[PDB]
Order: sequence, then C-alpha cells, then structure tokens
Amino acid sequence: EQSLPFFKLFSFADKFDYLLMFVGSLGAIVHGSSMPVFFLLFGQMVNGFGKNQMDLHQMVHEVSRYSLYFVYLGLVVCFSSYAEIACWMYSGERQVAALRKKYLEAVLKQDVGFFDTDARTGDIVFSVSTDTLLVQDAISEKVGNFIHYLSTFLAGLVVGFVSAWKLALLSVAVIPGIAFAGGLYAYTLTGITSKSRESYANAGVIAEQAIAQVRTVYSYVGESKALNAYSDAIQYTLKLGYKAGMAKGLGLGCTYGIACMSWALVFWYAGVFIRNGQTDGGKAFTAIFSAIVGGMSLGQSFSNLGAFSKGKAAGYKLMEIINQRPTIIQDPLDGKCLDQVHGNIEFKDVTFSYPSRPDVMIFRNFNIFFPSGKTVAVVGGSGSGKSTVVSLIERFYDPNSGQILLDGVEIKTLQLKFLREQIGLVNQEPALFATTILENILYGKPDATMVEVEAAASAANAHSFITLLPKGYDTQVGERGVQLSGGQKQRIAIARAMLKDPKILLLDEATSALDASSESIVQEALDRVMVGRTTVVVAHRLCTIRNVDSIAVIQQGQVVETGTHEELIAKSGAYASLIRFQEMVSTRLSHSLSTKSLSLRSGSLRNLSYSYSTGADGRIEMISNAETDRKTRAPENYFYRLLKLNSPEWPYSIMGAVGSILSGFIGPTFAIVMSNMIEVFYYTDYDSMERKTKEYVFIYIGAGLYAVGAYLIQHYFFSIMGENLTTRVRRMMLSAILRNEVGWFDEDEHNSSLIAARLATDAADVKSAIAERISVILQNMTSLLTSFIVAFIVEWRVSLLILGTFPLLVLANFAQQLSLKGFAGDTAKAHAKTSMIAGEGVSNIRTVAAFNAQSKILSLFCHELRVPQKRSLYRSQTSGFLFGLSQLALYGSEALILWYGAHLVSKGVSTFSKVIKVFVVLVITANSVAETVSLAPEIIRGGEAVGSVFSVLDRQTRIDPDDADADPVETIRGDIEFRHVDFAYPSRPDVMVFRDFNLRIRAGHSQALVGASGSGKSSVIAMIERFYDPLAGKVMIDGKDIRRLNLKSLRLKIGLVQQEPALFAATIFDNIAYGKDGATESEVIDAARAANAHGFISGLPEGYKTPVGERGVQLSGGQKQRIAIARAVLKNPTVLLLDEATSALDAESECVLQEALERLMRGRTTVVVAHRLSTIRGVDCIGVIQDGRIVEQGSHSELVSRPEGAYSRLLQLQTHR
Ligand SMILES: CC(C)[C@H](C)[C@@H](O)[C@H](O)[C@@H](C)[C@H]1CC[C@H]2[C@@H]3COC(=O)[C@H]4C[C@H](O)[C@H](O)C[C@]4(C)[C@H]3CC[C@]12C
Ligand SMILES: Nc1ncnc2c1ncn2[C@@H]1O[C@H](COP(=O)(O)OP(=O)(O)NP(=O)(O)O)[C@@H](O)[C@H]1O
Ligand SMILES: Nc1ncnc2c1ncn2[C@@H]1O[C@H](COP(=O)(O)OP(=O)(O)NP(=O)(O)O)[C@@H](O)[C@H]1O
Ligand SMILES: [Mg+2]
Ligand SMILES: [Mg+2]
Repeated sequence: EQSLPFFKLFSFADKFDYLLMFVGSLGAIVHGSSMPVFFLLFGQMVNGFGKNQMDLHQMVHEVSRYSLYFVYLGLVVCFSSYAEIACWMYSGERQVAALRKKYLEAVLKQDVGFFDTDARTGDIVFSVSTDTLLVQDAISEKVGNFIHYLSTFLAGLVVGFVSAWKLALLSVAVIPGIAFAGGLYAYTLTGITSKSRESYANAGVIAEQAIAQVRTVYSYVGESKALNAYSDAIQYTLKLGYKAGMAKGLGLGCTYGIACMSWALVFWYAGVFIRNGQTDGGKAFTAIFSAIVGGMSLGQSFSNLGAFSKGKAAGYKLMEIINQRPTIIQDPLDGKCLDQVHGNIEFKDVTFSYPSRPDVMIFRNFNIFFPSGKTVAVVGGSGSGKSTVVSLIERFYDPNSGQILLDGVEIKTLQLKFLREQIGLVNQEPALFATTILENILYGKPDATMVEVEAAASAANAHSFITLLPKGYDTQVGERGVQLSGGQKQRIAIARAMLKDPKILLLDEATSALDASSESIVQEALDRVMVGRTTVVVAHRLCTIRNVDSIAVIQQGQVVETGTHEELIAKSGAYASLIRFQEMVSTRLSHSLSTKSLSLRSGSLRNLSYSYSTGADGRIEMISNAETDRKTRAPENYFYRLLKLNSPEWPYSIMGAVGSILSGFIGPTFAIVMSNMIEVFYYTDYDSMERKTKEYVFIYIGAGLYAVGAYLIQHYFFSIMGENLTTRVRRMMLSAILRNEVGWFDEDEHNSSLIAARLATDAADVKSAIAERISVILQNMTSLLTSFIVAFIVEWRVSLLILGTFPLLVLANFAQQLSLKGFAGDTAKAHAKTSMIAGEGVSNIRTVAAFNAQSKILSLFCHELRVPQKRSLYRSQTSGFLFGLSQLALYGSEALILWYGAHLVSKGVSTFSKVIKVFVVLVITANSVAETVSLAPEIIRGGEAVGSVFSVLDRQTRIDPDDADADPVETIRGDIEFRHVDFAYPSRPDVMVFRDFNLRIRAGHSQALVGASGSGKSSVIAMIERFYDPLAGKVMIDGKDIRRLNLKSLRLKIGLVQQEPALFAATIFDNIAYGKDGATESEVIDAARAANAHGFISGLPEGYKTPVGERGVQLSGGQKQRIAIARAVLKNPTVLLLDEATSALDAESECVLQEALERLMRGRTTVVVAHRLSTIRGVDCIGVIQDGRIVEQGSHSELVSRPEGAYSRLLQLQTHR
C-alpha cells in the first residue's frame, strides 16, 4: 500500500559512506563503457590488418600498436570491476547493520502491552527477519548493476553515431522487430501455463480428501478407486501440456526466423555505402555491433525494477515503527525517587480495559488495598481479569480512569527504574534466554559476587541439581547440550526472584506442569521466600491456597469478600460452588510464521527467506532456507532410474535428439558467414563485391527458416518425454502414499497441506532434470565439436594457440554470468544468528520489561553484528579481485592471438581471411560453453532438493495392506479376545496409555465401553482394524492372529462409524454408497431410512444431488451424523464399531440415536462407547477402564449391585449439568 520514495532508503548513511558511493559510481561507469570501446579498437585493427595487403611491413607495425591497446584496456576492466563490487557490496552493509541498531532500540522502548499475539508478535519478529533483507538486496549491489548496464546503452549510441550514423538507425530500428516477437512468446507462455495451473486444483482436492480423511479411506476398501479419480484428473493436464511444447518451438523458431532475417538487412546496406563511397569495411563493423549490444542492454537495466518495488514497500514498515510515538516513557528529569517504601498499594475506583478492544469491561469499580509485610491472595475461577492485576502494577498499560498510589505517592510521577527494579515477576513458561546458568541469574543484578548466586540457588531446590552437571555452572539451555527437559521443569527462575531482593513481589499461578510430588518440590521453594516482603498470590487451584493468611476474592469488576481462611469456607459465598468446581473437573508462532512466510516465496528467491520451527525450548529456530545445499541428498543411481521409469518412449526420444543435433549447427552457420563478409568488404572490384554478397544474404534467409524446423522438433519432442514422466510419477506416488501406516500421517511435518504440494511442484521438476538437461547438452556438445573441426581445416597454426588459451576464454565468459545475479551469495545464512537474538527479545518481552534488561540485550546484539561485517569485508574484496583478474585474462589473451596472426602473414605461411575465420568462430563458441559448465554441479549433486523426492517411492512400509503369504477371510464370527496387550502412540511414546489391556467378546453380543473422562477411550476400536500395532502381545480375532491374514480382505467386512463424520466432495449418492460397491439403485434407497433422515434427504430441490463436502450447502453435526450411519447399514458388516467422544453430538432434543441404537444390533457383534452417561443401557456386558486396565465387568445388573466400585463416581456426574 503505502511506500517510501526510493531515496530516503539511503538515509542511514554516515559521512564515510558518501565516499564508498562516489568511488563506487565512477567504477560502474568506466566499466559500463568498455564493450563499446572494445568495438572501437577492433574496427581499427582490421583497417590496418587487411587494407595493407600489399605492404607486409605496414601490417606488422599497425597490429603491434592496436594489440598493445588490449592490454591497456585490460588494466581498466581490472580496476573498474574491482570498484563496483568491492565498494557497493560493503557499502550496502554498513547501512543495514546501522538500521538494526536503530530498530531494536525502537522495539525495546514501546509500551509493553503493545504485543498481544493478535498478529502482532508474529509481525514484529517477521519484520526484522525479512524486511531487513529486502532493504539490503535493493540498495547494495543491484544499484551497481543498474548504473553499469545503463551507461553501456548511453555509450553504445555515441560510438555508434560518431563512426557511421547512417547505419546507426538501421541497426537500431530493427531491434523492436526482435523484442515484439520476443514478447509474444512470454505472453502466450503465461496463457497456457495458467491453463495448467488452474486445471490441477481440480485434482488438488481429490488427492486432499483422500489424505485428510485417511482414517475413513483405509477403513473401507476405497483406495483402489481413489486413483481412478486421480488418473482422470491429470489427463486434462497431459494433453494440455503437449501443446505448450509446441508454443516453445515456435517461440524460439520465430525468434531466429527474424534474427537471421535482420543481419541480412544490416549487411546489405553496408555493401551499398562502401561502393558509393561513404564508409569503409572497418567503420561499418563498429556502428553495427555497437548499437546492437548497446541497444539490447536495456533488457538488463529494466530487470532490476522488480527488486526496487520490494524495497520501497518493505522499507516503509521498518521506518514507521521507529517513529511510532509511545505513551509510557521514562522521564529521567521529570520523575521522583522515594526511600523506605512500605508497599501500601491501593486502587481507588480504577477502571481499565484492553486497548485492543474496549467492548468488554474488566475493572468496573475496582477497589482493593494491599498491606505492608503480609501476603494476599487475589483469586478467580476463570478469565475475569485474573492476570490483569500484575499487568497493571508493572505499568504495562495505563488505567483509562483511576489513580494508583504507593504509600500515598502515585506511580505516574515516577521513573521506570525505581519502580520496576523493586518488583520481581514469576509467571507461566518461565523465560530462559539462550545463555548459561550464570548469566540468567545475573539479570537481577549484573555484578554482586559469586557466592550469593550459590546462596540464591541454595534455597531454590537447584544447587543439588546444578552441581550434578559436569561443568562449573556453565550449561547451555538454548542449545541441547545438557537437557533439563524432564516433566519436572526445574525452576531456576526463582533465583532471579531471590537475588534481585525486591520489596514488592508479584507471583502467579506457578504450578501448571501437571503438578505432583515433583512439582511439590518447587512449591515449598516458593513457600520459603515470602518472608518480610509485600507480596500477592494468584492461584487457579485452591489446593495450595489453604495456608494463606489473607484472601480477597473478586468476581466481576469489584471485590466481593475479604478475610482469612476461616470465614472464606463459611457462609457459602461463591466458594462452595467453586470447591465443587474443583471436584467436578509459544509453539503456535512457529506454525504461524510458517504460514505468513508461505505463499510469498514465488517472487522472492530461495536464498532470501527463512523456514521457521520450534527447535529447542530456548528460542524460535530460524533455518536459513538455503538448506538445499547441505540436506536431503538424492540416491546416487537416480539418473539411471529416472531414465528407466521413462523408457517406453524411446521412439519419442530418438526422434527428438536428431532434432537436437540439427539445432547445434546454427552457431557456426552464423559465425562462418559473418566471418566472410569482413573479408568481402575489402575487395577492390566493386562488381565482385555484389555477386559474392548475394550468396551471403540467401544463406541468412536459408538458415532463418532452418531454425524454425529445428527448434520445433527439439521442443515439441523432449516434452512428450517430459510429460509422460510427470504423469507416471504422480500416479506412482499416490499409490505409494496410500500404503503407509496411519501414524505417519499424525506427524506435523506430514500433514495434508505439504504432501499435496510435494505432488504438485516437487513431482513437476523431473521434466527439468531428465528432459531439459539432455537438450542443453547435445545442443552444446555438437556446437563445440563442429567448430573445432572447421578451425582445423582453415588454419592449424593459430587454432592450436587458441586451443591452449581456450581454458581461459571460457572462465572469462563464466564470470560474466555469475555477475548477473550478484556475487553476494546466501545473504540469509550470515544474518541468521543475529535475528535469533532479536527473536528472544520480542516474544519474551514481559521479563525484559522487568529486571531492567533493556540495556543488556542491546549489548548482546551489537557485540554479535561484528561477525557479519568482517565476513562481508573479506568476501567483498576476494570476490571482487578474482573477478577483476578474470577479465584481464579475457582482453589480455585476445591480444596474443591477434598479434600471433599478424606475425605469420609476414612469413607467407597463412593469410588474412584465415585468421578471422578461426578467431571469430572460436570466441562465439566459448560464449555457449559457459552455459553448460554453469550447470555442472546441479547434475551430480543430487539433482536439487525438489528432484530428491524418493522418500515416498523408496520407503518400506510397516503394516502392509496386501501380502502373498497371508490367508484370506472366509467368514468372521466375531471373537475379539485381547491377550496381554500394551499400547502407546508412535508419535509420542512417552505416555503409556495402555498397561496390559485385556478383553473378551463372544459372537452375537455387544460392548459398553465407558468414557472414563477421556482416557484414550477412542483407541480400542483403533486396534480391531490395524491402524496401529500393539507394543507386545497378540490381538486374537476369530480365534486367530490378526497379523497373519490379508488385510484388504479383512476390512471389507468390519464396518465402523467415525468419531467426527465428514463427507466427500460429491452428492449424497456416493456418501451413502461409499461403503458398498457393486450395488446400484435398489438397496441404496432403503439404506437411508435407518438413522432415518428420510424427509431430510427427500427435502431438496435437486433430488439427492447436493454438494455437501465443500462449496455447496452446509449441514449441521446432528444431521451429518444421520448420513454416516447409512454407510454401515448398507455394507452389511460383521463387526460393527461405533464411537462417541468429548461432546460431539450437538443435537438437542436427542432423537437421532433413539432409533439408531436399538434397531441396528440385530445380528451383529458391536462395540459401543459413549462419553455421556445417558442411553448407556448396554444389553450384554460392560467395560470400565482405569489407566490402561479394566477394573469391573459384567452386565448392567451386577454393576448396580456393588456399592461403590467405580461406577458410583459416574452417577454423581449426571447431576453436574
Ligand atoms: C564480434 C565478435 C567477433 C567478437 C569477438 C565477440 O566478442 C562478440 O562481442 C560476441 C561475444 C557477441 C557480439 C554480438 C553478439 C550477438 C548479437 O546478438 C544477437 O543478435 C544474437 C542473436 C542470437 O542470440 C545468437 O544466438 C547470438 C547473437 C548473434 C549474439 C551472440 C554473441 C555476439 C556475437
Ligand atoms: N492481551 C489481551 N487482550 C485482550 N484480552 C485478553 C488479553 N489477555 C487476556 N485477555 C482476556 O481478558 C480476561 C482477563 O483475564 P486475565 O487477567 O487474563 O486472567 P486469566 O489469567 O485469564 N484467568 P485464569 O487463566 O482462569 O487464571 C481473560 O478472560 C483473558 O482471556
Ligand atoms: N495421534 C495421536 N498421537 C499421540 N497422542 C494422541 C493421538 N491421539 C490422541 N492422543 C492422546 O491420547 C490421549 C487420550 O486420547 P485418545 O487416546 O485419543 O482417546 P480419547 O480421546 O480418550 N477417546 P474419548 O475419551 O472417547 O475422547 C490424549 O491425551 C491425546 O493427547
Ligand atoms: Mg494466568
Ligand atoms: Mg474419541
């Protein structure tokens, strides 16, 4: 939206950076006007090297002068490419490093309640992560290319018009006949790719509903037809991907079909102006080639504007936080400083609301008093502003109406160094900055002594635990060297509360780690520090409040009652229901940053962003997103395997590769004709310069239609091979994802949001690893070959010195194509330890506001930024000097060859138009060789990270749904008998929810599994089918082992009903027939009238046809549950399985299960679980589990005979509505 001007991005430059942009601008101009000066000397060499063919002693003079000048020109490109790289890359680094210093100063001094996670602390941390890499990439080095390739254009039209201005308009005005046809290609390329990009999203929900509902898709046998709806939704991209291979041949055929009909136009009029006597054969070499490579080089200077519009936008967000004016600031002169405080805090009608939204009201008419030297207990039951009391004494906010006084002195007339130093804060998930266990304790006071740190951790239940660590109080909590990552989080944070020695002390509900005997150890540590200090207590559970010597209770805006724990238990005033409430019983930002960073990496480069994760429990882990270089390397034999998977089309690859060698002949067909017209321009018989220039125009036309029929073959083919490979792989991947166990889908890195991308993008980059890395080899390995055969027929004494110099002429043309992207290289990885230190400074700001840590983070950030400047000083000088020397060897070795040519002509060995036919061929050849060696690591080094998708094709499953040595199933009777059987989730095996679980089910019976307050209750049905394997023992079914049978034959006769039902993106005719294939119309209609819904399904305008999955009409959960029961009643199963869990019916006036329960159990073996104790009258048995063990069994007539057992607790929960 709002954006800065491009200027004022340089507004952080000091007095030293106005000299690294004046040196660095005279460097980029003299370098820019060097290719139009190379064309001024080379058209002055040939005018002595061939007009004097009759004077062999004038040639040796005037080529020994014009080939000394290509050493003087080599020492200008030596020191003017060293001054645009080593003076811009570093001078764009002292301005961003300075930015982060002004910025971090800005964030630390802002009112502390500005950050409330409502896309706020996921926006400030992201603004220091990416926006200081978009200000850097727009002002450092791409300005040094925008100046460079501009002054080539403004000096390619001065050397052009001075020498011969009557050709400096023919050579210029033709150029829009190339770009018009060069832009028609890139126009229709989008117009067909967008037809492929849009047609895939139809298939992007079929391979999504069959993964996000993989519990249902495995439960029925519905994976064999989940490919036939993904086969018939790629075929509308294959045949649409064919004719995009046609629009690349004719887009590269109609480019050399005008290009080879454009050199004929500017070489014909050159043959006219020489005969008429206006120019000569050397000055018409300059005025053509200066205006062409000068006029074509605005396609590079207008390529930097895409990276300039990202600078003005992302720079404005950084520049508005710095000058955002806060309210609660420190006044070091307009402030007081008391002495011998008592801590008599009194709120005198203090109202307050959240400044995010003043709609709700928190402290309407709030009035409490705090004593001196006592303990109070402000306590609520829920979010009635229970943590707002500590969030107001800190001045994290201001009260919008009211006044707060300390000992008769108000705190709004005080500075924020006398107040916050005297208050200690302990709260949930306590802040441990990634340092040792000596510097975290020194945030209370930076330098007192060593022995008081030990005395602080002595009365903290820590000193025993921090001397049983094999280092001298030196243990990294951020890095996972030694982990205190047990369930008992060892509270070292209380040592900060003890060493600081505060007068006022604001504790909080610091027992929320599933408290037990382990968290009772840190409880008594808290109970011994509240001595002689004004302190409060905030509590959630009242089991730890029973020894507190004053309790004041608020309910809504105001205090209700005061006193001690003798009258609080009395009078039943909002305490007797609350103790009945006691008896009736972050890590999201790393996903939130990964969403905002997603869907924005299409325009930005991959060496620019990050990839966020939780990592350890010390910080937010920022991976530099250049992890493709050193992670997930492909299997070594992949270049043979991908050819084997793509074989049946060996006819379509031989027919293509004979259309590839013919495309490599276009190189020397240009260079051998154009090296004959620099001969013919020096004839002296002006009618012999006409009959031998009609031959040199009918070949440019004759090789201008040749390129139409030799780019059309190489690109219509090698894409039929390239689109029967991103089809056969996309159908083998889904037939290899739907064979894994279900627990692989439970992991967060394998959700149904990334695995639908690894079939979209990562399976579509095999077209560019086996079809477009052969065609850019055989095109270039037949053009290198057919030019080193023509070079050894014409003259072999010069084409041997060029072959020895050829390892240098290809390095010099290799350095001219790394400089198009800039030599900075992975600029996210060096600035990635810096941002982690700014990552702990924002998301943990509530403890930085206390302790006065606002000047210790700034000196642990300006002490670490001295590493990414002395890395950008070494790299900017070495990679600016190894570029300025690899251009000296270019111009400094084109003046050895041409000198050596003008030496042999003196001895009569070889002649003119044999030096030129060897020198001009063997420079244009080397231009194409540094396009092949540039992709040399990408072939060998694993392809790339998106071509390394073999973790789904090459991955052995655990639970195989189909075997050969497995007996099929004839008829199940139902004989579920659980033998010694324990279980845990493979995702988190730390909890061991089943402990030698045992059951027994005879055929023709039922089961009445209790909810047991959600003790893994929906997991017994998970082991009837094989969603998981038991940790030990056998699941004895039908008197047999379950893991000795063919699994696809088993699941077709055991039908279940899922916990939270959802339907597929289809009408309601598949949804009630998805559990029964082969049935057509007859018993489908009767199948609906079981959970009846029959007027609900007949009440529809479009019959039964309604989209209920997505993008149609929306139904309710009580009505969706009606549809799901119609599945199992059509399948006619043997072992029915129902489920209820955690208030998921949502059907008031419950009648959707009065019909469905008692009419369905006619001849089946059922296992029914119910979370509510209602309609729980099972008719054959019952099962009640406690912590992985059943405790009682029988009918519902011996359960009521026991006085308590375990069911008597459940009947009291009926009255807890
Ligand atoms: C003039 C040469 C003898 C000289 C030694 C050589 O250094 C020259 O500067 C080379 C690098 C350049 C100068 C002009 C360029 C050509 C001018 O640009 C063009 O029109 C294109 C058309 C098409 O892209 C061709 O494949 C290359 C071609 C035709 C360019 C290929 C490379 C050059 C031939
Ligand atoms: N930053 C915020 N902006 C707006 N509302 C908030 C914010 N933080 C908390 N709230 C809500 O406003 C109410 C104030 O209660 P609060 O002071 O947070 O005590 P609490 O800790 O939520 N109660 P409990 O968790 O039961 O001990 C709560 O219901 C909060 O959920
Ligand atoms: N896929 C899973 N991976 C790891 N743990 C899980 C998974 N699913 C559930 N749990 C944990 O298992 C515990 C108990 O729930 P679970 O074992 O799923 O059955 P349940 O939810 O008790 N059934 P119900 O009582 O009917 O709601 C919970 O604390 C969950 O966190
Ligand atoms: Mg709280
Ligand atoms: Mg459940």
